[PDB]
Amino acid sequence: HMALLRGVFVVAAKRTPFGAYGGLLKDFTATDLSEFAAKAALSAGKVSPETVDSVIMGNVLQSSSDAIYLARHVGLRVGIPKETPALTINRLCGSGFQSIVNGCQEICVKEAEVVLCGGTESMSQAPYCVRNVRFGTKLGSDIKLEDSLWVSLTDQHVQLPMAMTAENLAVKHKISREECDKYALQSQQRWKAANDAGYFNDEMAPIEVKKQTMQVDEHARPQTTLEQLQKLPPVFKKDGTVTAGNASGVADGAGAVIIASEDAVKKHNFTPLARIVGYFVSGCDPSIMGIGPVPAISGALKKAGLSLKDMDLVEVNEAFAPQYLAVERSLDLDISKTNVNGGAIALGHPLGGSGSRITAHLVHELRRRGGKYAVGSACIGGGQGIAVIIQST
Amino acid sequence: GSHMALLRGVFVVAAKRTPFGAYGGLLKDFTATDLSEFAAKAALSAGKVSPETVDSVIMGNVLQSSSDAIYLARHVGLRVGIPKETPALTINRLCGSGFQSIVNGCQEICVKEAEVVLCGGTESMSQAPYCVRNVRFGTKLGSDIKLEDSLWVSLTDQHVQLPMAMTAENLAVKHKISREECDKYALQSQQRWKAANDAGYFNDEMAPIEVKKQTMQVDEHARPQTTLEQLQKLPPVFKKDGTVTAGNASGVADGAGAVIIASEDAVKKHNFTPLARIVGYFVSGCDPSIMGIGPVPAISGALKKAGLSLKDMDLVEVNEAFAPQYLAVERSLDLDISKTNVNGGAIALGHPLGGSGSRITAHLVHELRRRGGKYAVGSACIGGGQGIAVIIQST
Ligand SMILES: CC(C)(COP(=O)(O)OP(=O)(O)OC[C@H]1O[C@@H](n2cnc3c(N)ncnc32)[C@H](O)[C@@H]1OP(=O)(O)O)[C@@H](O)C(=O)NCCC(=O)NCCS
Ligand SMILES: CC(C)(COP(=O)(O)OP(=O)(O)OC[C@H]1O[C@@H](n2cnc3c(N)ncnc32)[C@H](O)[C@@H]1OP(=O)(O)O)[C@@H](O)C(=O)NCCC(=O)NCCS
Repeated sequence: HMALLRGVFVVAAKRTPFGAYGGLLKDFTATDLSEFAAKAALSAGKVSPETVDSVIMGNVLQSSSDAIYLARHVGLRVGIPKETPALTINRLCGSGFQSIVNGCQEICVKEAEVVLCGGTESMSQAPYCVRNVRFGTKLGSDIKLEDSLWVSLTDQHVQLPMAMTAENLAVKHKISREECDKYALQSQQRWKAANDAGYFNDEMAPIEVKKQTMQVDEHARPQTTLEQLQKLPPVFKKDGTVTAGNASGVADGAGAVIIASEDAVKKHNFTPLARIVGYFVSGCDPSIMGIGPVPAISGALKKAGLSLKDMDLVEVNEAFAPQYLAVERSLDLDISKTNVNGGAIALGHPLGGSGSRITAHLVHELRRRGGKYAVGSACIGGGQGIAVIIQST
Repeated sequence: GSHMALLRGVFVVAAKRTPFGAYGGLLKDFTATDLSEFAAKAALSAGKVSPETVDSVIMGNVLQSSSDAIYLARHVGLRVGIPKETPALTINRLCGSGFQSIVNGCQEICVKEAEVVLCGGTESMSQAPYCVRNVRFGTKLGSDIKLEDSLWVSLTDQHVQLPMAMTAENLAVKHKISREECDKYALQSQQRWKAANDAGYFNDEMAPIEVKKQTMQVDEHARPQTTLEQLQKLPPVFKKDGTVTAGNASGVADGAGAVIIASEDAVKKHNFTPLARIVGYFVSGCDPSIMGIGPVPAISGALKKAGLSLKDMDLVEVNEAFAPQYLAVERSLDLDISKTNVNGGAIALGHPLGGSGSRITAHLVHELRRRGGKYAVGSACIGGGQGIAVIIQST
């Protein structure tokens, strides 16, 4: 058991609607999206920007001309003082959780009292890259306009597409194509029900788009049927389980979670929505990277002195239906408490943004349900997992 | 109060850095991942640190410059034999990144989430791609689509619309630093690099790399035949009558470093040989328009936390992003020039964005020990308006 050195409280948690690839948010940079979530979080928590001592943003694939400045530009844009530092981190799909981890660490070593911890991705803006042309070409060479997004979805250390790591898990854990499609349908249904009941209202940071207000996830396909899913072809493997219907969507979006020490909550009269009770990051076999949430969630629980049975809500990012199902079977997760309002298959997976959304959703949904504990997690390309546990306040 | 010690003792048990390659030079075919791997392997070997003891891998890298870049820290960890269970994080605090990975490592150690951390920094600027934007979803007849130079556009801070060099010209104006004073500093960096290199002062830190076969173990960008008269003839690159030229700005370069840090408990458990102890560090924001001043609040804050003063520093390093930028820092803190950037810096050997902080730390670790000194502080300005500083103590 290892408790955080200091109490750390979530005092605001907001996330943008998620846009489809080439959809309604395609002309916003990852920096813009992060800005929108951060502004909404500051406003929802009534957190003065002046109070923020550190800015940390998760972002995976640099996708704008100003990308290397992301965290700093977000901080300055939302009125946080110029003296406040700003860090951009990349733990791939875990990035939106990892910014919160880094924030907790800075608070716990007394280097910060209030941290803006976001995650963002614009996958629509991922550039094509022309490599190896600065210093001359050779007649007859095959120069590519390389799709930075598509090539980033293969782990070159094991030469596997992400989807093929998920197929590896389907084989290993005896998960059928049909089971994957049924899970995919359930994510669409659960997203639809949640959306229509208002369960995304508190977390949602609406964005004005070219003028209309976007406040609904664009990728979701609430008219999906099992029959439709059954007809889709496997995309990556003959007779494979992974289709365009049961993989997470490519998407654009961001979130922002503001965390504060107990001292800061008292000093500034913040309203805590949750407490961060623990977290854990683990490496795992890159060839089955999708299993990361298993050691991540187990380790986090162990450090917190809790068990799975104590979790009222579990979130496992829906990178691929078979990937999620392998995690579910390995931990014996209770499906009535896991991804209760849908996930990335329905609303997409903006790489750096998903951890922030999942955390924001857990914070508000845990409170709505009157529950005590929740844990959010994601697998990470390259072979890692991350998990963050919250407790209601 | 202002004083603050690290929660746990954190020791440097290895510190290595690659030779730095020129833009389009000897290391141009190595990815930032490859370069980091070479530094990390060398550090593991020099510290006799078994890869199995490493609990976390943290790498600074600024501009993604290879098709595998988003995986960089993880690939480095796996390539050097660190267990698959060990996590891996890539961070970007721009030019401060190579210091920042060490800061993150210190934090993880101090909250007992790690005992031994591989903290590196790397950049391949030679590999920065051209980017084609806005063509996924159709084009419009008559639009002006660019093969955008990702490196060049990244050297302008779009929040204030200033090239990095122009923020340095802002400092030259503000602090009354002349073109001639800048060129004299630049000459001194070349001279100091040359003397250090020839005396063997980079030997302990150096992680040689086999290139196309020869062993590269000397910084490629350095121009030891530089004279003041040569520098005087160069034109200002960014501003009419400006101070900044190609001769007194840091070079574009490729290179990496690796610093392995360990808790006191790990040093004792594994019988590591500490080279230094991390005493303190600090990161501050500052005005983006004069981002080059970042080392001033960063160094001041770190010293304040550590209960030390500038007079206690046997060595000071301020990354030489631009001569006028460095000189504005020197004048603001009244640095002792006989103890500051003593063996040259980025004007001579170049500035691989993510790699410089790792090299500076590594150099301080070995040079402090060589001098028999007690304390050193390394620092860098950070595009966007930040600064970072790390203070070490000899063991
Ligand atoms: C699988 C993948 C390649 C598909 O991308 P895509 O082809 O642009 O996806 P689309 O939305 O265009 O769907 C393609 C087809 O499936 C159909 N389809 C998808 N979902 C459907 C649904 N729920 N119901 C009915 N049809 C559906 C689409 O309508 C389309 O058919 P059509 O062109 O005949 O109309 C992409 O989503 C992917 O790789 N996602 C995972 C990203 C990832 O790896 N992230 C990191 C995780 S670690
Ligand atoms: C200044 C800068 C644009 C110059 O790029 P560059 O012109 O390709 O650099 P070079 O090495 O080719 O030097 C250009 C010219 O100056 C000359 N030069 C440079 N240093 C010289 C020296 N020490 N003595 C004599 N000539 C020198 C070169 O010989 C060359 O002349 P040439 O055209 O006759 O061959 C580039 O180095 C830069 O932008 N550096 C800073 C990058 C940065 O901002 N990093 C982040 C810091 S915050």
